[PDB]
Amino acid sequence: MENFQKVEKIGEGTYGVVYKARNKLTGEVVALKKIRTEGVPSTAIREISLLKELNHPNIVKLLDVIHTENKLYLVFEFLHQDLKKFMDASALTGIPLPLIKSYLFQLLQGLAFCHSHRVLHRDLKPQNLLINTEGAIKLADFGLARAFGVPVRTYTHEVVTLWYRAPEILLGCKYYSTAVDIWSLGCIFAEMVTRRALFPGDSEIDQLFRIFRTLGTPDEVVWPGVTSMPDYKPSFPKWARQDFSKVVPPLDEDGRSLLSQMLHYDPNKRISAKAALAHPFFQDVTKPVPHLRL
Ligand SMILES: NS(=O)(=O)c1ccc(/N=N/c2ccc(O)[nH]c2=O)cc1
Repeated sequence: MENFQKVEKIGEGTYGVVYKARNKLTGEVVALKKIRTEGVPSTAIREISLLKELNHPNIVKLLDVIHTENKLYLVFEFLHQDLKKFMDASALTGIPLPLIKSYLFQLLQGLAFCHSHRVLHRDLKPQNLLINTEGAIKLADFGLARAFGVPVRTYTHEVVTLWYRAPEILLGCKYYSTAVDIWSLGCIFAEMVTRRALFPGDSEIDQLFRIFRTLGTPDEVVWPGVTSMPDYKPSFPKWARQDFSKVVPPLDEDGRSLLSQMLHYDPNKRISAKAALAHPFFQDVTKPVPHLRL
């Protein structure tokens, strides 16, 4: 727009490209998501306008939605750093446990909110988690049931990511449950602790097999109905579940317990965001402030 001076290309955020921008009338600094024709989908505009009504301190605010120039512009609250950059910045030192715990707690509060309004994130990954200097972390760039795709990229371009995808999705499930977000958040939790991605797949089958190698090949005893899922194959290799103490060391037993419940195969056994908030891991949760180099 003329209304907005692009300051800096922030990223390429899962539907298009995101810029840091200043409103030349009001002066406010925002995130501007650009989505590039043929009168695009009224049904997206309603699940999008729905995203606008999400109101919670741990969810990045969608300020406005502007449809123009054969484009869709989403105007979002701006934060100065994402979790991926923060994790890279502290990869030698580690993120201190109280801060990891604070971040996990806030994100569970955010998901508990979304999920109680029947909204799923669908695309949770470090790059979609934004932090500020006050110790806050916020869910950003929510994905849509369809929107513009579901493409195999934000667009065009570059690096689509399977790393945080729940196994029921990889196994061809049609209807997502809130559980898929808990799985992604579990993967992110592991990654904050170990400073390495938990399941860094290079393809959809490699992603699935990396999960099987770690958590064991699922069967009817641990996940009733799995062998009838659309993409399940009897020919999957049978990997034994490897011991969980090897997964996220040196995380304490409270942390390992909670992670284990967030990574249950069966989406019905997987812990809910609200039940997670009650886990003994959060007995001593506080709100540290990060040291941010902006
Ligand atoms: N320099 S950095 O990589 O850590 C980084 C990354 C993203 C960023 N802002 N991104 C946003 C994305 C979506 C949104 O609704 N708001 C944002 O601020 C601001 C900074």
